[PDB]
Amino acid sequence: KRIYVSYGSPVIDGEVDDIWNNVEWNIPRIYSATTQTNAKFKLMWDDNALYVLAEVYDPVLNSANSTPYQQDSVEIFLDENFDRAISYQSDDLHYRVNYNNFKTTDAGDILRFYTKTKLLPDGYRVEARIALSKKPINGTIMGFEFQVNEADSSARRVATINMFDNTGNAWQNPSLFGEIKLKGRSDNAVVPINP
Ligand SMILES: OC[C@H]1O[C@@H](O[C@@H]2[C@H](O)[C@@H](O)[C@H](O[C@H]3[C@H](O)[C@@H](O)[C@H](O)O[C@@H]3CO)O[C@@H]2CO)[C@H](O)[C@@H](O)[C@@H]1O
Ligand SMILES: [Ca+2]
Ligand SMILES: [Ca+2]
Ligand SMILES: [Ca+2]
Repeated sequence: KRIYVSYGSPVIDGEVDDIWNNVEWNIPRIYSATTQTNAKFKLMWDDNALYVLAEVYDPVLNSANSTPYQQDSVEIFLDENFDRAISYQSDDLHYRVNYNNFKTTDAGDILRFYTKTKLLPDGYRVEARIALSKKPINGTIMGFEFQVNEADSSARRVATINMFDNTGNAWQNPSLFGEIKLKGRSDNAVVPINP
């Protein structure tokens, strides 16, 4: 399916900007197994970047396993050109950040990825920025996926939550991503002061 992404430019600090309250939560509902972990995320875009705000409810946080996706973490996938290829092209991105703000890339330049996390009672928040290589405009469509990895006290992933892919293959197959469509940038972006 498709998420419509509003235009805006948040501050990366792990805190919920005022402007994020003007955008809607996406609730990923594709669970690998039953768990009391759940998550939500908001998206926003500006001329230079896509922004993700994710909150995860997860009573046990673990990142003792040295394999990244075996820690409590979120993963963001982007098919920037909207090629929808079946394997990863040089513009396809797959990033991961754990609840301590440790970042990994499975695909794409990690210098494009900038994140903050915050520990919450019973969970964590991730606020992320991905620098875009193509100037986005109203109507731009990209492929996108969001995933949560749940780990437990044994230091292993026990479940995943996905927005769009129910097959376990987004890490190999961009055609499995959903779509985001960018809207809402005023054309006349010329703004006199007015105190
Ligand atoms: O027969 C089942 C076998 O599964 C193997 O595992 C792999 C592989 O080792 C991992 O690299 C891969 O990891 C990806 C996550 O599944 C995915 O959700 C995320 O987007 O991307 C991760 C980064 O690659 O996971 C699969 C497990 O599903 C086992 O290692 C074998 O022993 C098993 O037989
Ligand atoms: Ca913020
Ligand atoms: Ca692509
Ligand atoms: Ca956990």
